[PDB]
Amino acid sequence: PQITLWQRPLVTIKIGGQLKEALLDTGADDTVLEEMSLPGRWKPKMIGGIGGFIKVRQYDQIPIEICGHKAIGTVLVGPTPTNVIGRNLLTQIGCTLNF
Amino acid sequence: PQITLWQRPLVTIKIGGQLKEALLDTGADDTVLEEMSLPGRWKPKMIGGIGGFIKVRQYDQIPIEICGHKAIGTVLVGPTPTNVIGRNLLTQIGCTLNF
Ligand SMILES: COC(=O)N[C@H](C(=O)NN(CCC[C@@]1(O)Cc2ccc(cc2)C/C=C\CNC(=O)[C@H](C(C)C)NC1=O)Cc1ccc(-c2cccnc2)cc1)C(C)(C)C
Ligand SMILES: [Cl-]
Ligand SMILES: [Cl-]
Ligand SMILES: [Cl-]
Repeated sequence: PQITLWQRPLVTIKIGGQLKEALLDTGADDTVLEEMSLPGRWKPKMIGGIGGFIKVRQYDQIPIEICGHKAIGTVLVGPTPTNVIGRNLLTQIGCTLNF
Repeated sequence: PQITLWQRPLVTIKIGGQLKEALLDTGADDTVLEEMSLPGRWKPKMIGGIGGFIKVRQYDQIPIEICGHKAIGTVLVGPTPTNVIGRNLLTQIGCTLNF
């Protein structure tokens, strides 16, 4: 698709068999989702946003569909204000910025 | 141009007679820059991101140039860790997400 930016670029993702809404965020290195359960072991990460830092749980090699496009990669889980899809997954689904 | 997302999408902006580097951020409602002077009226605003909120000054009808594309819009100024170009200006230079 081609997504214009007059509204928030909110898309449906699927992760762990569940649908969620998330924001396609080219300003984010990483993908960070609201509290949820994921399988396997997690590692610590501290990520910084415009308001400061939060601690998150890092899960690797997680399957996630984004607008129907299949990706498998790192998903952080923590107290984010919204679900954000960052460049780590945007690159997997072939996203670019164009003007 | 077509801008890849392997790296952070940083560009040069011209604003208030100054050249600055900033991040093209499809996930950001607003454009927010580190402390700088701008002409004209302003009013305070709280904006939120990962980590919570910061207080910024809101300047309206500010001319900006982004990759040689001229636009005008609201620019927020305050203690953001990094300069962000948000959707309010990305629309004006015809920026889209494509995959
Ligand atoms: C490499 O770090 C990151 O990639 N951080 C990212 C990040 O915060 N990146 N930002 C871009 C802004 C992200 C976000 O779009 C993320 C976001 C957050 C909330 C919402 C949408 C999108 C919805 C709620 C309110 C609307 N808020 C916003 O639209 C704000 C804008 C006002 C700025 N939008 C955002 O904050 C830019 C950013 C980059 C680095 C830092 C940073 C650097 C050094 C020390 N501390 C922080 C801070 C901000 C993460 C999402 C992974 C935390
Ligand atoms: Cl990844
Ligand atoms: Cl505006
Ligand atoms: Cl348009």
